[PDB]
Amino acid sequence: TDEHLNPIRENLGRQWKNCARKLGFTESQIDEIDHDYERDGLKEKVYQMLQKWLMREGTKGATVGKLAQALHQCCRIDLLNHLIRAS
Amino acid sequence: TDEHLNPIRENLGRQWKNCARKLGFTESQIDEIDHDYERDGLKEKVYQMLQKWLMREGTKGATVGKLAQALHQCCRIDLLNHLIRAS
Amino acid sequence: TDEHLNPIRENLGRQWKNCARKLGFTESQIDEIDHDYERDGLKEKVYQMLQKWLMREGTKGATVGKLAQALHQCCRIDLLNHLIRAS
Amino acid sequence: TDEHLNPIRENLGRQWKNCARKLGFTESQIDEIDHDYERDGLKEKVYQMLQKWLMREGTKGATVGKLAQALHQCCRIDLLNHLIRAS
Amino acid sequence: TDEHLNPIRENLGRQWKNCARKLGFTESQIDEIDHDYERDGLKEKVYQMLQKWLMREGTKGATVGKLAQALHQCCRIDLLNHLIRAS
Amino acid sequence: TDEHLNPIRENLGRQWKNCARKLGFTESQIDEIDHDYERDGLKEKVYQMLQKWLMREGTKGATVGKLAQALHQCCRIDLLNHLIRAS
Amino acid sequence: TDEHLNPIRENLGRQWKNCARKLGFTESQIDEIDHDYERDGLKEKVYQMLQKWLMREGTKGATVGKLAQALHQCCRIDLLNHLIRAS
Amino acid sequence: TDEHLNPIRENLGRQWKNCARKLGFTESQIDEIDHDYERDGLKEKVYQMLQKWLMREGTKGATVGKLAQALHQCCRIDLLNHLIRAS
Amino acid sequence: TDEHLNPIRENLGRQWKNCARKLGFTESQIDEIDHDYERDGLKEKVYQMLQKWLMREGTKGATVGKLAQALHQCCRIDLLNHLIRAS
Amino acid sequence: TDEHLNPIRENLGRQWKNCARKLGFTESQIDEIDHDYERDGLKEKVYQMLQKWLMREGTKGATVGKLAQALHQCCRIDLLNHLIRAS
Amino acid sequence: TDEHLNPIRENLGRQWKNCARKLGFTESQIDEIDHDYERDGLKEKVYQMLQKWLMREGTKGATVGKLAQALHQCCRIDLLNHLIRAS
Amino acid sequence: TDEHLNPIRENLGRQWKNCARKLGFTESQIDEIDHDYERDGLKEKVYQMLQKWLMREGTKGATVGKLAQALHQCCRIDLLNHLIRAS
Amino acid sequence: TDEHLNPIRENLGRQWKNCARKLGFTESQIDEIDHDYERDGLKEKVYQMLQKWLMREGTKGATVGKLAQALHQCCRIDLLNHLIRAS
Amino acid sequence: TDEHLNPIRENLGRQWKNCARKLGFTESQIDEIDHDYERDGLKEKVYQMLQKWLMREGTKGATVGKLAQALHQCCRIDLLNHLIRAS
Amino acid sequence: TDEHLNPIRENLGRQWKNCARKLGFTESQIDEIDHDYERDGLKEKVYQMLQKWLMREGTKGATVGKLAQALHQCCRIDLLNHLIRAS
Amino acid sequence: TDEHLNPIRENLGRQWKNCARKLGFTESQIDEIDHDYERDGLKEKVYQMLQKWLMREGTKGATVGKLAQALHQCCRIDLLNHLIRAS
Amino acid sequence: TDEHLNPIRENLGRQWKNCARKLGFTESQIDEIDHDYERDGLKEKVYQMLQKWLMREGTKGATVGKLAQALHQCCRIDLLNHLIRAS
Amino acid sequence: TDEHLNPIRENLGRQWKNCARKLGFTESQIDEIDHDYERDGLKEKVYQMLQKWLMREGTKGATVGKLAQALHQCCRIDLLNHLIRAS
Amino acid sequence: TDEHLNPIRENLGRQWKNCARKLGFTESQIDEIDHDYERDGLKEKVYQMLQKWLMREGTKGATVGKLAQALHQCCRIDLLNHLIRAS
Amino acid sequence: TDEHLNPIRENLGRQWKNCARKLGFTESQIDEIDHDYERDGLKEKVYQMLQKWLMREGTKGATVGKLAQALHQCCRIDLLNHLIRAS
Amino acid sequence: TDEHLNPIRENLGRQWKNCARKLGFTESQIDEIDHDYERDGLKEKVYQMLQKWLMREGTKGATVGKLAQALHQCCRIDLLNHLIRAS
Amino acid sequence: TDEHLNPIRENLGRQWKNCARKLGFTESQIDEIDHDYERDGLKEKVYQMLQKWLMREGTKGATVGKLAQALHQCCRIDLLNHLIRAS
Amino acid sequence: TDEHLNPIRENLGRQWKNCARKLGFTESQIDEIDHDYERDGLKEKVYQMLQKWLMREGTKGATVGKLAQALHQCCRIDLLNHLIRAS
Repeated sequence: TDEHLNPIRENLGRQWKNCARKLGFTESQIDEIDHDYERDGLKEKVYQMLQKWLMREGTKGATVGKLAQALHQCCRIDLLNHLIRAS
Repeated sequence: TDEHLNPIRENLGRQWKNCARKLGFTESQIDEIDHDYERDGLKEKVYQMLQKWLMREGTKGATVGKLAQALHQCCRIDLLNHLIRAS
Repeated sequence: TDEHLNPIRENLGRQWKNCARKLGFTESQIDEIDHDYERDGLKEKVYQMLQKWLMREGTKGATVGKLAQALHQCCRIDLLNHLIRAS
Repeated sequence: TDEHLNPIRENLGRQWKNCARKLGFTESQIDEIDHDYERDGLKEKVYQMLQKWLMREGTKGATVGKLAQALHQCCRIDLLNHLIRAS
Repeated sequence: TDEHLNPIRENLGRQWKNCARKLGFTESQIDEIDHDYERDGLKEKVYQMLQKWLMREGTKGATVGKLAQALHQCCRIDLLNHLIRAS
Repeated sequence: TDEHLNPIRENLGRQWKNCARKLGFTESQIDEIDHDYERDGLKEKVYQMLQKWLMREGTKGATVGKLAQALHQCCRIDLLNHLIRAS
Repeated sequence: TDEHLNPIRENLGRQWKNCARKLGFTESQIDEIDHDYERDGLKEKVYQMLQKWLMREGTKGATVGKLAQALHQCCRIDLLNHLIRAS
Repeated sequence: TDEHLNPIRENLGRQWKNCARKLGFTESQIDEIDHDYERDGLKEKVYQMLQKWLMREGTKGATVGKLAQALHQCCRIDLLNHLIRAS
Repeated sequence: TDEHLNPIRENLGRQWKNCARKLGFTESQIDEIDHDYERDGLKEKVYQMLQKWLMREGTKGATVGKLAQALHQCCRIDLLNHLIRAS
Repeated sequence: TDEHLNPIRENLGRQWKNCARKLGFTESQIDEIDHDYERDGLKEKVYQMLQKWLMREGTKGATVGKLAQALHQCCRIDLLNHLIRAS
Repeated sequence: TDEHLNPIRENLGRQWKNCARKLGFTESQIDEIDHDYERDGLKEKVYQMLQKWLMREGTKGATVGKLAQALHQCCRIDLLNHLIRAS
Repeated sequence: TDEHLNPIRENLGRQWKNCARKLGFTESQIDEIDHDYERDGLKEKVYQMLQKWLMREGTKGATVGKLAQALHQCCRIDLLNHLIRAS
Repeated sequence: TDEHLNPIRENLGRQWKNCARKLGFTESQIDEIDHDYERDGLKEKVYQMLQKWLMREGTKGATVGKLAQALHQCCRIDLLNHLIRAS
Repeated sequence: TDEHLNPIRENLGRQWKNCARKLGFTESQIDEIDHDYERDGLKEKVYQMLQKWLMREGTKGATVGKLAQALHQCCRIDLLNHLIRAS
Repeated sequence: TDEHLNPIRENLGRQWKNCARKLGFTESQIDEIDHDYERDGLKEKVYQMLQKWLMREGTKGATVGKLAQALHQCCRIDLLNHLIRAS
Repeated sequence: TDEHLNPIRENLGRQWKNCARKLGFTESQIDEIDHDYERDGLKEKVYQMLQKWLMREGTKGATVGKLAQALHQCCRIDLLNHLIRAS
Repeated sequence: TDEHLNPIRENLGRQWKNCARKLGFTESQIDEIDHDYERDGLKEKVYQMLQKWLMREGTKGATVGKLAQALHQCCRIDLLNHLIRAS
Repeated sequence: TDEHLNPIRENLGRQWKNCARKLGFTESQIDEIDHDYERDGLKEKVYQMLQKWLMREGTKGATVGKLAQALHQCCRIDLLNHLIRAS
Repeated sequence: TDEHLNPIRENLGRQWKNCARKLGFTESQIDEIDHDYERDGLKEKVYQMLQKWLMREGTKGATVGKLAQALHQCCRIDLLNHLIRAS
Repeated sequence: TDEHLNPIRENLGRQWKNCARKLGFTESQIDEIDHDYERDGLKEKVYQMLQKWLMREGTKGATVGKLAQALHQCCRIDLLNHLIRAS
Repeated sequence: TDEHLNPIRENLGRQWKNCARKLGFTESQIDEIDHDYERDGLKEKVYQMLQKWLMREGTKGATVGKLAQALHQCCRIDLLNHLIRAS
Repeated sequence: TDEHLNPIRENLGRQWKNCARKLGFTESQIDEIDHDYERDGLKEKVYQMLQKWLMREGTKGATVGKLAQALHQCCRIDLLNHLIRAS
Repeated sequence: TDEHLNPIRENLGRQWKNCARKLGFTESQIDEIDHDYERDGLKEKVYQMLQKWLMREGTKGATVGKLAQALHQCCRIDLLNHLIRAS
């Protein structure tokens, strides 16, 4: 949902390549995200990384469990931990 | 049907060339879609790509299975996954 | 018959030159259809293309098999595939 | 009426294919409108799209409700929303 | 009657070939109407198409029901729908 | 008069359908003008549109005020504005 | 109004994708705006984003409150805050 | 005059949509200019934009003052500033 | 002469509207050439533009000097420069 | 004389209606020429237009000056300019 | 002969005006062919162009050499090249 | 032959201008192909480019060697290399 | 104002991250400023930090008091203390 | 003049954003220059910045004094100081 | 084949310019690929680089040996080494 | 000649705007080349820039000396230096 | 919270590597913090060490107890002891 | 594999230049890794060093033996020694 | 002022930590000065200590009295005593 | 030649700015190379620096002597010394 | 000149911050030089410091006297003393 | 393990060079440890000496026996003797 | 060679400044090596000193004799004496 993903889009930041690697993105896909949205900035790169993960996983794969696991390996567990448990 | 294809037409977007390649379009056909409907925009290009796939496949080939496979290879499984399973 | 040809006349559209070429029309015949019925529109051009194919082939050549083959090469198999098999 | 349709004819513009699709036009009919009135311009194409919708629907179908629904799906609700409610 | 047919004669226009085809005219009859009254214009062609339909059908066939059906298939239902129901 | 109408006939051009619609021509009348004088060109179509407006309005309706209003709605006010006020 | 929207069109700039996302645009619509008006520049993209928001919302939705909320979430509150309160 | 408008036609260029918006063109009119003269190029689009402004304004509105104001808001004041004051 | 005009007819091309404007054609005359000979193509439009210039100017005006000046302003000086000086 | 009128009869062509209008023919007279000699072709229509001008003007009105003026307004000055001055 | 001219009549097509110009037809003669046989179509126009060339040239001028030269300048050398050399 | 040219017509695509330039087409001829068949699309432009090359070269020039050389310079050697050598 | 902010933009320097943190910027926003304007340098990063603070706060929040407090916590009170009190 | 501006265009470089800010460009205008001409490089961005300054200022504002002041504030006084005083 | 080239298209990425240089592309060709497909992204650029290599080399040059050599010099031997030997 | 210009057309590339500026193209002409041939790519833009320079200069201006000077100022002297002196 | 962590960020200082080791940072993570933020200084390194600890631990691990234990082992108990107990 | 390389990517750290030198990277390649991924940090540099080693060596060279030898010379044998033998 | 602070910057030396402590610097700030400017030397550390004192105190706190008191407690009264009283 | 320049392109590295300065590049040209090819990396910057030197010098200036002198001043004499003398 | 500044650029070294301070650089400008060119090294920082001094001072301020004074205060008088007086 | 090495890291102290020599460190490695971590202190030097011993020895060499022998020769047997036997 | 230089790189150590001075490095070059590679350590400084000596001397100067002389003056003759004579 939009509320379940807005904090991740807004507060992920410079570690988007690591998060993408933990989310199953190949190096070529990270290169495409880095290249296509260079003109729009880092916020666009993070948004498009999350969006392309959603498109790739559909509704069956875009689960909270897999996102939580990916963020835990990425060490960015603050995002989902705050968003879901605090709210 | 119209309900089975409206979300794909409306939400496919910038990846229409990749989806067309996964749907069996030759490079010349993609060039024709890109050239003929440049004056109408990206929405028209996506609509005409889906429409020409339907004309090419008839009713025997325009099956949900082949569209699902093509979207899975295109990595745009969110479209059909949301449309069919969520609704 | 009229029922076997009305959907093709009504839903063929902008690809009438390609369909005519796959139906055995020479370039001069396509020029004559394009020139004579410019004042009546695209619907008249498509109708006259089908009608002139019928006159040229008689009843021995105006078969479902040859029309199906011509539409398959034209990639407009949706027309006959829907009309004959769906109905 | 003429006053209920003049703003739609004058201010619809480049989205006439989408509006026609939401109004029930088949792809062949859109091709005929695009082909026949290419020599007169976009204004003629929009005018003829609205006019052919009126002819197809008669007086029983050319209702404000169906036009409003079609414009809402087309996302061009500004036309009818301004014309009817503002005036 | 004259009042039941004057609006159709006056407001039918460029779609007279399609209306004639839906009214049962063979292609040769449409050719004769197009050829004989080329010197008088489109209004004469439309008038003679309606008149020849009346002569062919007599009083037993020149019914409102068949004309309404033919106009509905021709998509020109505005003519009879306005004339009969509005007045 | 001839001097009050020659610049309009000579310099109206491609917008003759819009001007005819603003002058009270029905769609069928525009179709007849477009069809009858296709063999003579656009200049003949414009001349016959103005001439048929004059015949329809007589001398009581063929006034400068109504022509000025029709040209203003058509956005072709340059014609009459230059002709009458400049000369 | 034109005065209520000119400063937003002129001074929004590189954050148009974020503003569009906060205004309810789907990713496909942002792709269409980015693709269609690439030949005209960033100013055209911003203008068309605002214009398409106006068309989508009509007069009932194109309110100052919703635009203010969208700009506040986009963090571009300077636009409307200066325009409305300063003037 | 021709000398007062030739430099504007020749040297306006890619900013023709902005200049048209500052000259009072609605979005639909800009769409018609962009669509009709796509086959002739940008020079034709600029020429037709200026020409349609002249037709719309007549001789009473096609004044140097309004053109100067429109160019000043468009930020293309070099055109008229050079043409009129330098020569 | 035929030899003095064949290279201009054969090699003028897409810039025929600009050349016609530099040759003294009004916008209505260019509209008539564009409309009448749409069915024959661009070669016919260029041929008829040159031919109508010859008819308008007679033998007293159809001079090499005026054609050279018109081509120089049109920037198509290659035509006459090659034809006359090279041969 | 026959030599002073043969080139005009032979080389006037498709602009005979415009030349007739510039020669003082009413619209009804042009209709009669167009209708009576439809079976003989365009050459007969042009010949009869010139002949009826001669009959109407007698020998006092069938002067070179008035024909030259009429051709100049018709823009077909090539005819008389070549015939009289070149020979 | 009939065999030496049937392929040219059948396969010449839309370039009949250019071929007529290369065959020595004046513009008025092309206008007469275009006007007289508009009711019969393009095939009749091409047939009558060839026939009138034969009548004009007699048997002394209707030679293979001049027809070959005219087709070579017209760029339609496929007609005679195939007909004479292939057969 | 048809089999020797169908793959080139079907799979040439966006590089048709370059292929035409390598095939000896002047810029005006490319402009005519681009302008005349804009209403039919890119497939028609490619088909007409090949067809006009065939007409220009006859049977003596439409050789495999010259087409192979032209495709080699155009860098589209895949077309003929696959068609002739693979089959 | 420009004079109230130019010294801060020009003389803030290496402590821009600390100043941004004291101004309410999240870590992701600082990452975006650091990433987007790496190609332009430190001056651009400082300018964009101040500019984005202004956009975020509007005119109601971009007060001297809050900027003074933020600079005092950042320990860069020399900037505003010199600018406002000295001048 | 071209000589008074070529050294500034050629030797301004990476400080074009600062120079544009000192020349009166708003942040949105700098964003448009940065976005539109990203595909052409830094030289194009600098050229278009100077060109748009010239268009905005006309001939009355594009003075040496204002450019010198803007370069002095930008600290790029070497450009104009060398160009004007050294030469 | 498609299976022999899909991994290279999908996993080549940011080093496409180096791979193109090792594949024999001139700098202008790399510029054309970079410019034409900027609107579609890096994936399209890589796909079109491989496709244009295939067109340039035909079936005689598009060999596994030359691709392997080019990838070895490019240092991207993982692509072909994994694809061919692992599978 | 074709051999004197083919290497320049093939190997000029991304610097076509700079070369056009050094060749005397106004900014509007560069805008027209960039806009008209966006659908065909960079190769078409370079080809049309050279072609329009040739048309503008005729045979008297399209000299090797002026092209060499323009390339020297553009810093692309490799093109002509290699082509003329090496061959 | 911000108040519970500001004194630790501001007053930790040169012992940040020891504190990071007591907080569970691997040597590679300390190397990344030391390397990435060398350009910003020691304050940035300390801030990013605390921030990355917060991201790693989420809200479940970023407890006062674990921070107190880590500071006690680091021997920097003054920070938290003063902050929490004194205030 | 991913499990055979994740500990090396995560725990290599500041000695990446030495490890790259022992892995066969030239000084220029180390410069490119250091320069390209300066904006992403040390983790990205280490990841890209390992990734580029994998691409360079393919599957035939990316063996455990060579990596073990390179780590032994680099003195970072803890990485592979722990990963492979401990697990 | 610069003259009131140059002798202190130049002649303070090894006692900069003591002077900073007497000037109100916390231990963390002294650590940051010692760490950040280790690469530039002791002169840079002293300069940055004085500069950061100036930034912290603004113009209201950077008084001669407080500096004199701080130097007196630091026992470095020679600096200010010589500078102010001797000069 | 390619063999005389490949080692310089491959092994020049981080000193490309110094080498460019010794090769006669102005600071603006180095800024353009640094800015345009930031998205492709250091290898692209070095390649484009060498390529632009070749374009600037042509074949008359791109001599081994000048490159050797430039590398000697740059202190990178290993490149050319190894390449030419060792091989 | 280049010879008057090369020894200063090459032999200034670690004291570039002190020299910049004596040359009138503010602390923010030194921060920008230190930050922007950290990726290129100390040589680039020294070169850019001298270059920015030249740009700031123009030709009127970039005098030998002021540079000599700045170096004398910086205590680096060896540079200019050797360069100018020894040579 | 961490518990088997924490007392050695915490209580080794000033004899770290002797312990490193007994642990197999070359003099250059001791110089690197002394130089790199001079800014962090003696604790960092001892920690990095132990850590680099662990990396060098892996898990096969980082045994208790070799550490005990090295400490016995170093005469610091109190560390391991207390840690292992006392606990 | 690599074997002739690895022991010198690995075992030179803290005396790298003295060795660089004996190898002909100016003080500025030693400052650049000390400054650029401070983030990587002493091993990187020694490696880059040797590497830059190799680049400066090429293959003609990077002789064993000069390195032996430089090491003898540096008093580090153990390096080369052991490496060359012992092995």
